[PDB]
Amino acid sequence: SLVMSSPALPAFLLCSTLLVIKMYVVAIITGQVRLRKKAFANPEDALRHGGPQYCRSDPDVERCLRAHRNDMETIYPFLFLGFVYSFLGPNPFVAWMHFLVFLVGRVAHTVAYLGKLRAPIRSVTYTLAQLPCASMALQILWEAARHL
Amino acid sequence: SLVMSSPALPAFLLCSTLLVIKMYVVAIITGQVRLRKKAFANPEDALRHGGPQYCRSDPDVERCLRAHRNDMETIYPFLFLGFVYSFLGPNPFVAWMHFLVFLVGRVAHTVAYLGKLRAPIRSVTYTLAQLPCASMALQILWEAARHL
Amino acid sequence: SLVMSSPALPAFLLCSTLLVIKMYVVAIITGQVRLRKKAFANPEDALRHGGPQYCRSDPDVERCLRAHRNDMETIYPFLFLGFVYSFLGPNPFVAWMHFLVFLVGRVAHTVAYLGKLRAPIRSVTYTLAQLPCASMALQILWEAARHL
Ligand SMILES: O=C(Nc1nc(-c2ccccc2)cs1)c1ccccc1Cl
Ligand SMILES: O=C(Nc1nc(-c2ccccc2)cs1)c1ccccc1Cl
Ligand SMILES: O=C(Nc1nc(-c2ccccc2)cs1)c1ccccc1Cl
Ligand SMILES: CCCCCCCCO[C@@H]1O[C@H](CO)[C@@H](O)[C@H](O)[C@H]1O
Ligand SMILES: CCCCCCCCO[C@@H]1O[C@H](CO)[C@@H](O)[C@H](O)[C@H]1O
Ligand SMILES: CCCCCCCCO[C@@H]1O[C@H](CO)[C@@H](O)[C@H](O)[C@H]1O
Ligand SMILES: N[C@@H](CCC(=O)N[C@@H](CS)C(=O)NCC(=O)O)C(=O)O
Ligand SMILES: N[C@@H](CCC(=O)N[C@@H](CS)C(=O)NCC(=O)O)C(=O)O
Ligand SMILES: N[C@@H](CCC(=O)N[C@@H](CS)C(=O)NCC(=O)O)C(=O)O
Ligand SMILES: CCCCCCO[C@@H]1O[C@H](CO)[C@@H](O)[C@H](O)[C@H]1O
Ligand SMILES: CCCCCCO[C@@H]1O[C@H](CO)[C@@H](O)[C@H](O)[C@H]1O
Ligand SMILES: CCCCCCO[C@@H]1O[C@H](CO)[C@@H](O)[C@H](O)[C@H]1O
Repeated sequence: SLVMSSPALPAFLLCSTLLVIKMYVVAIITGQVRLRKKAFANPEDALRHGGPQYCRSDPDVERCLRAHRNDMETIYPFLFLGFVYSFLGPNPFVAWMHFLVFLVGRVAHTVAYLGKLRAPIRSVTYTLAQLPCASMALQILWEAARHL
Repeated sequence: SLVMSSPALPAFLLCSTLLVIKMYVVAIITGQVRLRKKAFANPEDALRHGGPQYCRSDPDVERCLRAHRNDMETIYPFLFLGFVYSFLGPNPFVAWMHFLVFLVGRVAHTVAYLGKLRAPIRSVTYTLAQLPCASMALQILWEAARHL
Repeated sequence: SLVMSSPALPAFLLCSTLLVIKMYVVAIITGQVRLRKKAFANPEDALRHGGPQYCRSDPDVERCLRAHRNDMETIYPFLFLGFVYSFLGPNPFVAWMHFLVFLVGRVAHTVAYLGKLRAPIRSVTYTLAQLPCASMALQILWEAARHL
């Protein structure tokens, strides 16, 4: 199998795919909150679900969208950086630690965001998860630059 | 050519690139709507196009942005999942079906969103397109986990 | 090293990673602006930083978010297109020009956006950067289609 193209690749693919699924979970929750709070973004949606007054914003829906947006600001870059990093021959354990810190940090971020946990819990989880991303980015820079 | 690295790869690259172009089409439409409705996000844009009163929101511009945002929530994960999936040796026809369902579902989603089609047309197209994504995600999980 | 899988790959990886770092810079600036202007998205953040009145929108924060959103609309597609394009055996110099135009255009875009530069400076930088993306997309289409 091509999953074994590099020793770190299976771990990367596991963590990344779990994170994509975690984003889908946020999308599912968003839809459920819209229905429960009757807060739809579009007049055509609202008319199907009780009337035009239900085309409206809701703080919980907005919170869900912020969590999803933050995921797009952070998880998408990881999908790129982690994939490339997997092929740079990093120490297997060190690579695992990079991926695990990101996975744990981001799952915790979503829990802290949607669960409305006190500050600075969410901020800390964001910062923690960005650390391995910064690390991988710099490593890719050096490897790319030296092969120019 | 490296497009033939796997039997499913050409089909994946065709569908994905068409979807990226489809997102660019949404960006183009957004710009056109801003100009036609004179609804700009920035004061510097507004002053160039008639005066400060044109720094304002517009429902059609907001709708365009929602379509583009939903694309980012769905097409970007597909770019990752579909690429990885292409190298897992899936049945060529089965892989084609995954990619085609996503392509058709997402093009239909944009038509339903921007065309303001009645509910639940847009919701159905979203759900249909997410099915092959869920399928690919699970397959990657099993392959990654078993190579740990 | 696997960075030399294709002659254009090192240049692509350099430009892409710099652009990811440039997006992280926007995220950092956004956080700094929120703190300076005391404009937080969440009640729990506001209570930590002076009181509930600081859960509020701010034009500079909104501008930062627009720059970041536009990055997600443009840089993320480049990460995909440029990676694939690197393996299609393009002329090394021509490939470098594609990547450099995108890098320069996007850095200029962020400067023009956050610096509130007069129209049409930002619009021009956006359009300039999209040109190599359109070019790569079409090239991938032809290569993918011909291998079906
Ligand atoms: O009405 C909604 N979804 C639906 N989805 C379906 C559906 C989707 C796939 C298969 C069958 C039915 C039938 S109504 C909806 C939910 C949240 C927000 C807005 C809307 Cl417009
Ligand atoms: O004025 C706008 N675009 C322009 N683009 C150009 C341009 C771009 C590339 C090459 C030449 C001219 C010249 S004015 C604009 C459109 C939608 C929203 C906001 C603005 Cl600020
Ligand atoms: O208060 C904030 N960040 C913090 N971050 C920390 C922190 C993060 C990582 C390690 C140590 C402390 C401690 S307070 C904050 C900033 C902008 C917006 C909202 C918030 Cl809630
Ligand atoms: C990967 C998806 C993570 C979902 C985590 C959701 C956390 C929900 O947690 C809930 O949050 C509520 C406030 O929103 C609180 O009132 C509840 O006490 C708490 O159980
Ligand atoms: C890939 C890009 C897809 C663009 C599809 C745009 C669909 C436009 O469709 C139009 O929608 C209008 C409402 O917005 C209706 O008034 C018109 O009858 C309809 O033609
Ligand atoms: C990659 C990150 C790029 C950051 C570029 C920030 C540009 C800041 O530039 C500043 O913009 C201010 C208005 O916002 C002006 O008042 C100042 O004159 C100008 O120096
Ligand atoms: N787009 C972010 C940029 C900075 C960021 O990601 N901050 C973290 C830690 S405070 C966060 O969780 N932001 C909340 C959010 O993006 O909604 C923002 O607006 O805050
Ligand atoms: N971010 C989405 C999450 C759920 C979702 O993607 N729903 C589909 C089917 S109702 C959709 O088209 N949402 C409209 C949108 O994202 O603007 C939302 O706010 O609705
Ligand atoms: N989502 C974009 C689509 C078009 C676009 O990307 N336009 C460029 C040139 S005017 C831009 O910088 N848009 C500002 C933005 O996205 O906030 C928009 O709303 O304008
Ligand atoms: C907030 C910034 C986090 C810093 C990440 C550190 O990242 C480290 O950078 C070093 C120098 O580039 C590298 O030698 C090392 O491999 C890398 O892990
Ligand atoms: C809404 C959830 C959609 C379900 C997608 C089904 O996806 C299927 O999952 C099976 C078990 O993991 C796999 O054996 C199979 O290859 C895959 O197509
Ligand atoms: C706004 C549209 C920009 C046009 C990009 C041009 O892109 C060009 O397209 C040609 C035909 O597909 C290709 O032969 C060529 O390799 C490519 O650079």
